[PDB]
Amino acid sequence: MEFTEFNLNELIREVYVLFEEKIRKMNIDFCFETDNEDLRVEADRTRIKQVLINLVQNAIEATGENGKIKITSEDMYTKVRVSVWNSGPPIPEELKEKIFSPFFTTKTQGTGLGLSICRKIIEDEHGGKIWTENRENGVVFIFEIPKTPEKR
Ligand SMILES: Nc1ncnc2c1ncn2[C@@H]1O[C@H](COP(=O)(O)OP(=O)(O)O)[C@@H](O)[C@H]1O
Ligand SMILES: [Mg+2]
Repeated sequence: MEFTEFNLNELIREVYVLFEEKIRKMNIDFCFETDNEDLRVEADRTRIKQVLINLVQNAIEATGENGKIKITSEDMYTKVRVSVWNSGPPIPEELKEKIFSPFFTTKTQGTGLGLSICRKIIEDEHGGKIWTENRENGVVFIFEIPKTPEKR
């Protein structure tokens, strides 16, 4: 795998632009917030981009027409945090780990791979954490990665 230094917010922009047309067609309200424009990490850019894509795809599918999506990025000094929130029904306790299992899906033509791929990339590849909470009238997926891979 290739690791590079890049601005994580520029990557989020790239993912927004990828989805921009779907978001418009579905009349989804998309919101973005950051506490540091210059959110630089050393990470596997293609794979982190894939995490963002998988989460944003799930958010669109969960929120549906006229829904709402918010992405927040936060500089936490030795690590960065990205949150992808959508308005929609909550995830029950009994599924909060199961949703990350390969092939688990509640969708008719679901792969059930989006989140298992996310977990592999964030946790195994980057040494980070990914989890979900129910917040407001919706669901947030949060990941954190170190700004630089942790020296052994
Ligand atoms: N934003 C979300 N809100 C509610 N449920 C979600 C969300 N994202 C994922 N899920 C649940 O996690 C399951 C697994 O997601 P994923 O691994 O991406 O597979 P797929 O999208 O193909 O079902 C989904 O089928 C859904 O039940
Ligand atoms: Mg998915």
